[PDB]
Amino acid sequence: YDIQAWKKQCEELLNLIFQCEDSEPFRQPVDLLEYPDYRDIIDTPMDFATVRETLEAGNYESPMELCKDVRLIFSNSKAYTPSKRSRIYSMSLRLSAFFEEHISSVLSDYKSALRFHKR
Ligand SMILES: O=C(NCC1CC1)N1CCN(C(=O)c2ccc(Cl)o2)CC1
Repeated sequence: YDIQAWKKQCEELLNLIFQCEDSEPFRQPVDLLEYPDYRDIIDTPMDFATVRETLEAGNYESPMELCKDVRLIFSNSKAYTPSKRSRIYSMSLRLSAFFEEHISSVLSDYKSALRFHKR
């Protein structure tokens, strides 16, 4: 019922994500010189360095907000991909599975702690 515990849990999950080779395309903002049409398709860029910086700045109130931004990383990859078989997209799907497997307890524990707080 620790309603702050999510933040360090998300820090250590981001650490694992940064160690994963599948995160390499997503660690920093998509390079617009490499992908000159990126902003014609993607309205809101997102990447794991921006998520970590937002967390570390104290600019997430909840792990749901962090989860929305991480899911945006993956939806951007799916929207930008020219193929469901593309390499960088395929890395997104594995990393998404890894993230969802790990974030589920963080969300559950936070929402439980907050329900207890408001009981
Ligand atoms: O340039 C990138 N990464 C920046 C480096 C500094 C970390 N991109 C990753 C996100 N992108 C996609 O999700 C995608 C899907 C299919 C294809 Cl191809 O690209 C665009 C390419």
